[PDB]
Amino acid sequence: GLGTARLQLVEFSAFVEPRHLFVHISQPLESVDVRQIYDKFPEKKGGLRELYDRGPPHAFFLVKFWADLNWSGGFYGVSSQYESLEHMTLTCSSKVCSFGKQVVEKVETERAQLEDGRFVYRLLRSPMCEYLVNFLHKLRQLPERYMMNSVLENFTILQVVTNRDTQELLLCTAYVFEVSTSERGAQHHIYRLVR
Amino acid sequence: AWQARGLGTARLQLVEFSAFVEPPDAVDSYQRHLFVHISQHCPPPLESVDVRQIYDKFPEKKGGLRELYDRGPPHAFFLVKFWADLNWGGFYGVSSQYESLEHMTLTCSSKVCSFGKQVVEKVETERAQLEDGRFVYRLLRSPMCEYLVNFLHKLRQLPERYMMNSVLENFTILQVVTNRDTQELLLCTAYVFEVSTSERGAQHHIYRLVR
Ligand SMILES: *CCC(=O)Nc1cccc(Nc2cccc(OCCCCC)c2)c1
Ligand SMILES: *C(=O)CCCCCCCCCCCCC
Repeated sequence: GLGTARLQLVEFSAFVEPRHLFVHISQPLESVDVRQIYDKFPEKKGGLRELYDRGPPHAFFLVKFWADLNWSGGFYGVSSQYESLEHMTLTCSSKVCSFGKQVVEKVETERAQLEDGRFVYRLLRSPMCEYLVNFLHKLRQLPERYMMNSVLENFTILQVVTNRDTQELLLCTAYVFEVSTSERGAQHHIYRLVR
Repeated sequence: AWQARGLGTARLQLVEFSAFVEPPDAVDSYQRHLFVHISQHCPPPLESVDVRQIYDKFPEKKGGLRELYDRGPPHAFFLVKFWADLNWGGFYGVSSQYESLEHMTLTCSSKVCSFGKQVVEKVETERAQLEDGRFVYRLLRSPMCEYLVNFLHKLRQLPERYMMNSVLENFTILQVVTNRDTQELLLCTAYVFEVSTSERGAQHHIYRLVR
């Protein structure tokens, strides 16, 4: 699963409704060397290189998305649902990167809620960046999915989830993107990152 | 009249804004340099500028001035013209404080734009802190992201003020403060820039954006 003893992703969708899901995770994982994807994110402070060093290594995951772009709007949303057995306040940083430069950093806070003898963190129907909405509307124009893939090889997201009070890193997920077909809806493959 | 006297509405007032750098020496004898600074501690109607005149200086489609102005409310839109002081490996930071009569979760987006295209964007949320009968939203000492720090380091090495001014002619910043829960826009500030002259520190002029 995508998670640690301390925090687990329970669900993630980005979608549009005027529900079409561009990407959806509902909840022995393969390994990939983090060195392979250093040049996908900025090398300054808050870079994958210097984040993995600080540890803990077991908290770093890669998610590859085959996004469904078959659907001017519209409400454009992200929904995330995390859970834990300990009571925490989360800070969720999302850095949208184009050619390894950060073009958007979005910083959210979510306080734990008690539900069925576990703590849930609901960041539901958060409005998508104006930048992603515009990018999506242009991406959908492209005549060929090989062109959509060419444009996405340079487009990445890094989401760092911290224990607010302690600053302890809990989850670091790198996201990479291609496009799926219609008959073959959104798909993903979650990997663990190792050095 | 109900025309703004400062940068704020009845729902949300800027208290203080500043971009600064603290030299490494700051730990020994404290000092900070203000690139720009707005203080509305203790206060005539503001002047008006037609938002159409600056459309092409900001991004387009979703979250471009024209669409933001279209969604409204029209009284929440301001233009700040900064004369930045560029005469100073330190700490580059941004501090903002807003006040409200009501309890809200604010979302704050800052969009750095070059020739009118979005380049770099920072989005933060701040929950209300209830103090002396009113709520305060404090976003103090946000690290300046590395694009603005590289930009400042380059701009300051230019041989001539007129060249700094020509570069800054195509450098703008759009700030949208929304009620995170309801999505209603509270405050939209467009920033245009020039250099000030070494002996004059940072200065600013605030305008109402009209149409
Ligand atoms: C570098 C991207 C980023 O994070 N920018 C950022 C972050 C928080 C707040 C702001 N706002 C802002 C608004 C007006 C002026 C500012 O700096 C002035 C320096 C430029 C003078 C030439 C910053 C931006
Ligand atoms: C910006 O508003 C922050 C959003 C951060 C999470 C985005 C998750 C991925 C978006 C899915 C759509 C991309 C398909 C190419």
